[PDB]
Amino acid sequence: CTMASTKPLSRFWEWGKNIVCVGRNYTVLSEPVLFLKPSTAYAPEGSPVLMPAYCRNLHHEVELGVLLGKRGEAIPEAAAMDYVAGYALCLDMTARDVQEECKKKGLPWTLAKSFTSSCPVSAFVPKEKIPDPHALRLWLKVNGELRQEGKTSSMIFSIPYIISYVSKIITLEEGDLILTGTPKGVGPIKENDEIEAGIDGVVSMRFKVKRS
Amino acid sequence: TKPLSRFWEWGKNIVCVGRNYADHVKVLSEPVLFLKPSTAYAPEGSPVLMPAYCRNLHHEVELGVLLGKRGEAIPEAAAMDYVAGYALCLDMTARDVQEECKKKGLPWTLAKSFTSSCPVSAFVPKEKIPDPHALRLWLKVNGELRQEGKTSSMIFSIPYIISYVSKIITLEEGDLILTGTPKGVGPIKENDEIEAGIDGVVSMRFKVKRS
Ligand SMILES: [Cl-]
Ligand SMILES: [Cl-]
Ligand SMILES: [Cl-]
Ligand SMILES: [Mg+2]
Ligand SMILES: [Mg+2]
Ligand SMILES: [Mg+2]
Repeated sequence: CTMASTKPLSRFWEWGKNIVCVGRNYTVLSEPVLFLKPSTAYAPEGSPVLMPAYCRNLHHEVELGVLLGKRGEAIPEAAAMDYVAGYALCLDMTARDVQEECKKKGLPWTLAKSFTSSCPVSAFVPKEKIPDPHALRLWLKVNGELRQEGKTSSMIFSIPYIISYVSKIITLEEGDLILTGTPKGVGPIKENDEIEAGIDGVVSMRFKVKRS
Repeated sequence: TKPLSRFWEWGKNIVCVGRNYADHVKVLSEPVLFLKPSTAYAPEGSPVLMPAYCRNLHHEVELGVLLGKRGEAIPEAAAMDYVAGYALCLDMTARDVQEECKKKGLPWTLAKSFTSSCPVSAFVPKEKIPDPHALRLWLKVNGELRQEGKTSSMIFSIPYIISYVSKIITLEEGDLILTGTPKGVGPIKENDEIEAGIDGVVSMRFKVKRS
C-alpha cells in the first residue's frame, strides 16, 4: 500500500514521532525557548486530559500546532512554509508547580511538560484552510467561561522563523509537530472540568479533565 | 515492517536519565529525565555531527534499554517483561550549553536533544544479556581509554527506571531509555574517532564531524 494507509496527515498523532514546543512567544532570549513532548503526550479529540498523580496545579495553554509535510534539515526561513502540511489546535498541558521547581533547580522541564496526555490535539487542518497563520484568534473556555483569547499576530518569533531555527538543531520528520506558544490567560483546571478551545472560523475541540 | 533489529529507523521516543552512576560526581532524589527526538539517532555508519552552537561536546557511553511493548505505570516487578533488548549509546552533550540551560532554568533541549545526539550500536536481543547490572561499558577516543565502568555502579536499577519513566510517560514499542554514564565523561572535537563497547556483547565506531 503506497497510499494514506501509511502516513495519513488526518491521523498525524497516530504515527508522528516528535513534538517540539516553543516557550514564551506571545524576559525572552535572543531565540525561542524549545522543549520536547513524547509522541505519547498526544490526546486526540475523544481522549481525556489526565492529571498526573504528582500534579497540584494543571494549567491549560491553547497553542497553534504546525505539522511538517516533509523531512527538514536546516530549512531556510524563506522556504519554511513549503515544509508545512497544515495545522492543529493544541493544548500545552503544564504541571505549573513542578515547572516552578524545574526553573528554580535548573532541571529539565520533562515532568512539567512531557507527561501522558500533555498534548491534546484537534482534527488536522490542511494548510489551504489557513491563508495566514499569523491572523488567527485562539480561544479557550473552561466550563463555558472564556479563560484565554489571543491573536497569532502577537507572536514574537514567526512560524517560518520557528521552523527554520528548530530544523537547524533538530531534523524534523514528515508528521513532526511544533507548538508555537500560548497567549495570555493561562490558568488552572481541576478533575471533571470541561475544556472547549478553537481557532475562529477553522476548528474547535472539547476535552474533559480526569485523573490516572 | 519495523524490525527491532533496526529500532532507530522507526522508534518514536528516547528518554535519558541524569546521573545514574555512583562512580563519579561530574532521600535519594528521583532520577532526572530528559528527552531526545527520533532524529537524535546516529546508527553505526553515521557520523556524530557537532552542532554549530556547540563549544564543549562531551561523550557519555550509556546502556540503552529498548521497550518491546506499550507500557503505562509499569510495576518494577513486571518492568523487565517490557524489554526487547539493549543498545550501546552515546548521550552526546553540549556541556557549556547545559550550564547555560541550568543557570536560566530553561529546558536542556539545545544541550541534550540535537540531531545525532544519540549514536547507537547494533540491537542486542534481551537473550544475550542475562544480567544488565553485570556489564562493563568502555569508550576510547583516538585509541585512548576515556570511560570504563560496571552497570553494577548504577544508583537506580533498570526495572526501577522503566517503572518510574512509565508512570510519567507511556512508552511505545521501540522507545529507548538511556540509563546513565560511568566515570570518564569528557570533551571530543571535530575529526575525533570514538570506539565503545559492552564486554563480550557489542562494539561500535563513530567519527565526529562538523556542520
Ligand atoms: Cl503541578
Ligand atoms: Cl557546548
Ligand atoms: Cl528539558
Ligand atoms: Mg507552551
Ligand atoms: Mg519522539
Ligand atoms: Mg547521560
